[PDB]
Amino acid sequence: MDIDPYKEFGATVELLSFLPSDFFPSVRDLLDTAAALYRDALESPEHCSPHHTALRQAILCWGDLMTLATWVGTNLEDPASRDLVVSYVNTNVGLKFRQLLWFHISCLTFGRETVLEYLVSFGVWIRTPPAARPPNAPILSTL
Amino acid sequence: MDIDPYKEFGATVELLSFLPSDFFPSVRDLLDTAAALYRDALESPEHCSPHHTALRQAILCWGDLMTLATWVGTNLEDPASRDLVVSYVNTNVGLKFRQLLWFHISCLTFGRETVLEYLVSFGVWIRTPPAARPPNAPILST
Repeated sequence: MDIDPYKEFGATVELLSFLPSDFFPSVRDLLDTAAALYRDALESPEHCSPHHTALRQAILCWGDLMTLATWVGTNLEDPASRDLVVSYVNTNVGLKFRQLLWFHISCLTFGRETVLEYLVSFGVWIRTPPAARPPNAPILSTL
Repeated sequence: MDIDPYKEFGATVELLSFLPSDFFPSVRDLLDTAAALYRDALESPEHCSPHHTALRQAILCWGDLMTLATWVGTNLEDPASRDLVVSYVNTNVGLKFRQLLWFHISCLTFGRETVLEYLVSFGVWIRTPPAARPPNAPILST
């Protein structure tokens, strides 16, 4: 099975990938925001939306990945090995969850169509050579 | 926060962890079942349902844990211990994923409300002294 967590939401991992990694806030800040804005909806007995369903699982999944990453960390004696793992995470699952959390949280905040529009827009912008390609990259906004 | 992944589905962690562990098939069996019965729905662009969405996340989460655990194994252990971290994962959180995968795959196959009454009835069964519980433990079948 090849499942792309974005696809039922109108995007793909490639679409998210156009964005530079430093575009995304830390996982810690994203989780703080999810709490501050959607905690009750997230904890309630209603589906609310497919983003909430998706988000609920991502939040818990990240708790299992940190437990595993902390465990590996304590089981490595060599500080260079630890550093290797942390870099690997940061650049792989860690960025993956930054992207995924940012996406669902932004869809909830701005609306799914607005985020998808922005991602397409940014993807064509970033990929237009410097010469052309206006000075102002696209904006993400409630309007 | 405190999120119970079953609550939007009318269940709780407890309703599940209440059944015996031996009850839940292994992760590998559930994943193969999900592919065999639902691969197309799962890889498709429609939500299909809240169970499909939840099932996709669950499957991708286990895959994230496995990718992380395998990479550590292969690249930071001697070859003979390549599976060390995978094993730690299976032992530490294997059961909790087996319940989650079994619950959505089952609600997809039998319908949620049918799964719920099976869970409720197993708990009622088991909480009855083995004398009015006709060994007919209830089963999820047909």
